[PDB]
Amino acid sequence: GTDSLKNSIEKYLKDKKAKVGVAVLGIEDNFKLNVNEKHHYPMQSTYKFHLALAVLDKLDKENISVDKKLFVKKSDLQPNTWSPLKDKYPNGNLELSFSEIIKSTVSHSDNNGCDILFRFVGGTNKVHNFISKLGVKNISIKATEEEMHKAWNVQYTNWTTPDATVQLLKKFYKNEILSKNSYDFLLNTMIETTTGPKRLKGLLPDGTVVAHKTGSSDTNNKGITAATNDIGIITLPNGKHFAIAVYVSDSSEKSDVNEKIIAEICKSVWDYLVK
Amino acid sequence: GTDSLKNSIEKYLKDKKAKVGVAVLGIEDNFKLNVNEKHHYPMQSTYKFHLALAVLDKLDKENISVDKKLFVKKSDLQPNTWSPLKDKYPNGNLELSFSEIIKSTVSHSDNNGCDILFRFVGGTNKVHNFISKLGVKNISIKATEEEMHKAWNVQYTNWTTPDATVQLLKKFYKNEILSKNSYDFLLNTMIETTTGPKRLKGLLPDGTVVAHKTGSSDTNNKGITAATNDIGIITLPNGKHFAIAVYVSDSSEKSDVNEKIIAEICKSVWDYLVK
Ligand SMILES: [Cl-]
Ligand SMILES: [Cl-]
Ligand SMILES: [Cl-]
Ligand SMILES: [Cl-]
Ligand code: NA
Ligand code: NA
Ligand code: NA
Ligand code: NA
Ligand code: NA
Ligand code: NA
Ligand code: NA
Ligand code: NA
Ligand code: NA
Ligand code: NA
Ligand code: NA
Ligand code: NA
Ligand code: NA
Ligand code: NA
Ligand code: NA
Ligand code: NA
Ligand code: NA
Ligand code: NA
Ligand code: NA
Ligand code: NA
Ligand code: NA
Ligand code: NA
Ligand code: NA
Ligand code: NA
Ligand code: NA
Ligand code: NA
Ligand code: NA
Ligand code: NA
Ligand code: NA
Ligand code: NA
Repeated sequence: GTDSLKNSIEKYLKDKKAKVGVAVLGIEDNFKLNVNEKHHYPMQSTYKFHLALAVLDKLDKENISVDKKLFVKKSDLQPNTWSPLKDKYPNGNLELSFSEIIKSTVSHSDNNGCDILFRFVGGTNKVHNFISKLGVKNISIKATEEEMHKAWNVQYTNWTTPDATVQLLKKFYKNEILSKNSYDFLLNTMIETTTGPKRLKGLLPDGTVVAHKTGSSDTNNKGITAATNDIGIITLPNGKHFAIAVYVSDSSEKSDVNEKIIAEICKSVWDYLVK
Repeated sequence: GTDSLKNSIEKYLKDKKAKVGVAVLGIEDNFKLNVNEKHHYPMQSTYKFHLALAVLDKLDKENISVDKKLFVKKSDLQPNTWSPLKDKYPNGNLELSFSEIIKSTVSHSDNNGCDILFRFVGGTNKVHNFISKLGVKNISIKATEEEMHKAWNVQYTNWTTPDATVQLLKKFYKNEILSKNSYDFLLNTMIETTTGPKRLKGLLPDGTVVAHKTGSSDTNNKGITAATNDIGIITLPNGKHFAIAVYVSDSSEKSDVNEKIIAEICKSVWDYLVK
């Protein structure tokens, strides 16, 4: 049962030198599991999901096609930051569709796409408020990728509880937030994600559908990796779904271990729910 | 003349809120210009040139083909760092040639490729020593990309004077360091660079050959961008060449201005040498 699954996860965590938050919520059925859920975990890129929700809601409500294009200045494409968009368009100064920018920001975790979209939607506060008004408490959106890059502690201002995340994922998956077509688009984009293949997906059967968004910090001079995260919705063999969010925070472990913590926890949940 | 060109550059710098180092050295002819050259400027990615020299020298001396392959672990491909290699191979755990890795590291400034190559060649000290033994003083190579990312000041341990850079570029261009074939390869790789198209290249005639390597820091909480750099060898219309290195350091200016400082300085030099 759920209590025994929870105990297994807690036992697994006993020798990991990290603070690990876990939440799970069934979509169709009533399953719920939380571990270490009352802490505030740094989100890193996982908040590009929240951002995409706010952007697609604005495009919906204002009747703006996702095929309309922003002018992306070269200055919008900062160097020495993770950015597949910048490598694809190294001169910048070009027109890119909201669709193209959202796909890169979500599926490929583009840091420059993220900030382009924050500027479009009206800033971090707009997104913070948007999420809060969906009725999901315990999420804080305060800093852009550029801002996070300026100073180590700024990432902690973009925080969440793990149960907030899965509450939000469930509202999403049930298409309670967006238009049908914007929902379909963001869901496809989340399944198309290419980052974190050894996180939630890592130990699940080949071809399992995992609609997800990763997040990753750097490491400080004390050996601490603030955030190694993955959040998403997984399709079970009988077509039902569960939302899961894992935050491996403030870790002294190497990256292979941090990813494996996510993969193993997810595999434990999968095995329980398929049984 | 050179003195008047120097005075023009110094006048140009008077209203820029940055500390800007410049050096120029003719390759075939005896031209020399230095501005603010006695400071120690953070290199950032420009030291991937030095790294490539050390790597290609090792491959030469040990008789290892550039087509031989390293196993690149997924852990070698860190997240949330600039890395076209990681976006191309998001699962990692694959065999990649030295050639492929060097091209990505130099032409596309890959941060993970850089560290893969530092590990191959035997670490930062090996590269530091290699450069020092070419007879070029005033270069310090101390920290990998991973190390720089851990703490703001670590980038300053990877420092250079601008005149050291052009001395090294000239030894290179005259094929005094490597085998003919490794020289040809690295030169092609430097012309193929796609980063910094609005730096040294920015205001030169379309199609000008510029074999170069950029470097870029992030910005801190005080608004300072430690490094915005570009170094290379430029072909004049009569087929002769000059080496140039520009380091825009500790800048309070926005990125468009920092890039423009490089472009304008280079254009001033170009205009003088073509006349
Ligand atoms: Cl592409
Ligand atoms: Cl929705
Ligand atoms: Cl490619
Ligand atoms: Cl050479
Ligand atoms: Na369910
Ligand atoms: Na439920
Ligand atoms: Na609990
Ligand atoms: Na909670
Ligand atoms: Na376009
Ligand atoms: Na994309
Ligand atoms: Na950015
Ligand atoms: Na909230
Ligand atoms: Na931060
Ligand atoms: Na909560
Ligand atoms: Na995926
Ligand atoms: Na994936
Ligand atoms: Na995953
Ligand atoms: Na720890
Ligand atoms: Na760590
Ligand atoms: Na010359
Ligand atoms: Na000279
Ligand atoms: Na001088
Ligand atoms: Na000097
Ligand atoms: Na290969
Ligand atoms: Na490449
Ligand atoms: Na790296
Ligand atoms: Na030296
Ligand atoms: Na640094
Ligand atoms: Na020197
Ligand atoms: Na180039
Ligand atoms: Na270029
Ligand atoms: Na350039
Ligand atoms: Na300054
Ligand atoms: Na600045």
